Amino acid sequence: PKGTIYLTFDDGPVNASVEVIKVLNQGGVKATFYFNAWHLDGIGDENEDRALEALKLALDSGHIVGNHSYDHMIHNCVEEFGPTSGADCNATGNHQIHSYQDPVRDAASFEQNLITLEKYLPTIRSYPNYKGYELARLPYTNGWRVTKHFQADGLCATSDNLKPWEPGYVCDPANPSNSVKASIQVQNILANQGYQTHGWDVDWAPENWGIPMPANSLTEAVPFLAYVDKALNSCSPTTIEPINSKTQEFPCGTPLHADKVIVLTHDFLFEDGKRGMGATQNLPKLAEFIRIAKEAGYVFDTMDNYTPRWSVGKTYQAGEYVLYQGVVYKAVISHTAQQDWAPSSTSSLWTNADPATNWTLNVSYEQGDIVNYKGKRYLVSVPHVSQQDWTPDTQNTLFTALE
Amino acid sequence: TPKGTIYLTFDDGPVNASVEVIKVLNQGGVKATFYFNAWHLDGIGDENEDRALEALKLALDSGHIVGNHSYDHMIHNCVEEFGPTSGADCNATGNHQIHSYQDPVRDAASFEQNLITLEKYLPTIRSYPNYKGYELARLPYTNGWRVTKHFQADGLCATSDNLKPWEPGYVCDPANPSNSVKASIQVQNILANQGYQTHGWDVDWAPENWGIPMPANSLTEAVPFLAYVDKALNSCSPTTIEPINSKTQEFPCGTPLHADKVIVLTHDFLFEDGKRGMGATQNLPKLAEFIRIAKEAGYVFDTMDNYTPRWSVGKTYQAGEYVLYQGVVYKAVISHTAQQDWAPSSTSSLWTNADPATNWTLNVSYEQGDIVNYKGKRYLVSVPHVSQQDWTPDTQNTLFTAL
Ligand SMILES: CC(=O)N[C@@H]1[C@@H](O)[C@H](O)[C@@H](CO)O[C@@H]1O
Ligand SMILES: CC(=O)N[C@@H]1[C@@H](O)[C@H](O)[C@@H](CO)O[C@@H]1O
Ligand code: NA
Ligand code: NA
Repeated sequence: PKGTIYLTFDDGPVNASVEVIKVLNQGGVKATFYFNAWHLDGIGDENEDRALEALKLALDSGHIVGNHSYDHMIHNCVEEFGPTSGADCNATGNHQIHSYQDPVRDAASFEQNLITLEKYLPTIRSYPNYKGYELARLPYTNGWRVTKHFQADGLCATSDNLKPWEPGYVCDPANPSNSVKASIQVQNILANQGYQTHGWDVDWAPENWGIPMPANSLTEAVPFLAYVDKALNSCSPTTIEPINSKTQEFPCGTPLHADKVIVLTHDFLFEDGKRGMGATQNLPKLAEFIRIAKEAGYVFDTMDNYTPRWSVGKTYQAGEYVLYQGVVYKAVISHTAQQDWAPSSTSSLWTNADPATNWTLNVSYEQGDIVNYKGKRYLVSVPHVSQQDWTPDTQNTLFTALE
Repeated sequence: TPKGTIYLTFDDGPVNASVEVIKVLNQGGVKATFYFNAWHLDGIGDENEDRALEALKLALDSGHIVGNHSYDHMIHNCVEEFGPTSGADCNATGNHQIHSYQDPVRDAASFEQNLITLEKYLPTIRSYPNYKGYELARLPYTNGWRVTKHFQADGLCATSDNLKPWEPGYVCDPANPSNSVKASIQVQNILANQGYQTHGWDVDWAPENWGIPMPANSLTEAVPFLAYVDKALNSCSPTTIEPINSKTQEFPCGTPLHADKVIVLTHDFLFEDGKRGMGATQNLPKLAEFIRIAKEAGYVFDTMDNYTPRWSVGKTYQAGEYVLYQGVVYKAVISHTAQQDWAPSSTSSLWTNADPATNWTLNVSYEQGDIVNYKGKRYLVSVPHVSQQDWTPDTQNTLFTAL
């Protein structure tokens, strides 16, 4: 394959999701849906009476479900959150303003999302493709928590002052908005709960938002495939437009990102409704894109595999990353994986490389890392692999407590 | 070798009384397990609880294990509508044990809300290895157990649909339990599928007389309570315990994991000078003395994270022995000595997953008649076997029979 494409759909489950899923199924591909469960409560200001049906269909069809937060941070778009808050924020269009405030409350939205999903579909944890507690993506934000050495934020994703299209819009990555700072904290809080978060390389969106029925201008399949070709191995998270979609410090050439393109789009762009005739005009674009992308040599995969699963029989080079039972690991020495030699907290063959900050066992800590342990912060003074006896509060030759 | 292992477990914190309890534990040189209800942090649990957050921090900093007792102790099922006054309202009626469990999905959800609230008031809590809020739980009112695949049992008269156990005409039929009890059984199962273990108790350190105006005063004295512990050692107390609503009728008497162990249940608020009596003045000395004389008698104290012994390299295990590893229960396949690189996992040849859960899972030894959930459907295990990736219930209609 010349590459791997990860189709990722945000903001479902809504009525529009149903036909999208069927197009994916007809195309013989799996995708990842980052869901907001407020649609299940009927307060997300979309056609969403089939929300539960859509959730069931995505899961029964084998697509991966991940976590986009319960309400898409709309509680930060309004004064008091309630059943009309989606409509109100849609009225004002202030989604990108003050999007993140209290990072603790905002992170908690991701856990509430789990509660609501498991309320409406009590059997959801019986699905191996339910990944709501492992894979997340922040609203508005092209941010990444993939490995210890693959993390980067969307430094101008959201704003404190005014929406980005306007004269005088200021974006300083070195001194980001309050909303962006808070969102960075949200990322860290999720990573410490074991989440990975992923941004995107290309955004399948209206070419022109100013025309009537803007959804109709979704990029046609042929030129969209052109965008994907251009993104392939080109660190497009740094070059993408608009500015609020950029990942300024994305680690270009990082090994896990090679030969891969993550596509972001939205289920709601594919319905005939308030944004245009998205079903009529866009379902065929999705279908054709899948076909021509395969013709060109691409294969489609899902985000649970973006970090490849540890696999018995495969030989690994030192430095390579795998995902095993939800945890990221990096090979310590080159070897061939065998049944009893899986990654773990005690394996000599692997170290834990989750994108987290809480002190953890079997991590290869580097000079300058800061970890949290029993409510305090510690600076790593000497590189080493962590172990049970070497806790930060008892190893002053390895850690120094910060103020 | 020690006479046995005692597990001190305190329920219904964190409250003011918890602080001095913790200090006594520390002076006694022991660790305990606190099953907390986080509503006290919100100041609506109708206790003296302005120091709730102080008590939580102290418990964790002191190395005690924090487990999950649900957010509101199911008080939402004691009143028509849950709110800031419900704790008080339920204490007025004394109907805690009636209709205690109703909608098991909502009730289970209270355990996850508990995590949100704990991680709200103490945002650093996940940096404590002794925070086990997402791994260890205990149901309100209920001597019920989800420990391993072959160590689970319910409190079949723990809660009632009408009368309380002491009221005339009250009937307990374990063979046809109350609707409240049936709901609680489903709650146990939901939690198990989220990776929780739940544990009941062997002895309950409580008023010897609830009919006086200061019942806390009659808490069993240290010496006779130690006599209760001796009595409970290896004698299947959960079956013989009184009152009837504290029984675990089908507890697996003699099960190896319970050998030479006694779990003590008590409550932080029994050690308070307050509405229940002079608990701090009279009972803190009882606790302190108990610890001292128990140790003198040859007992050692441990916590519930070790009740199922943690896997440790260099230790020898026998076929059928259980360990806990990274929060997951495993059962040894053959006699062997644990090595660094050979840890229990989903692919190990030396171990099988033996979590007390019902969702289909890799590397589990399934018995005939087991019922597993998979992608929203239920399946009877028709052919006992050890599960593997290629033998999913939806593709294996000889091993499994759809229900
Ligand atoms: C112009 C447009 O389609 N905006 C939508 C908004 O309506 C929606 O509530 C939000 C969360 O789903 O996503 C986007 O910001
Ligand atoms: C008699 C007594 O102390 N009952 C308490 C009740 O007051 C409390 O609200 C509940 C939850 O903490 O636990 C017990 O049922
Ligand atoms: Na993870
Ligand atoms: Na567990």
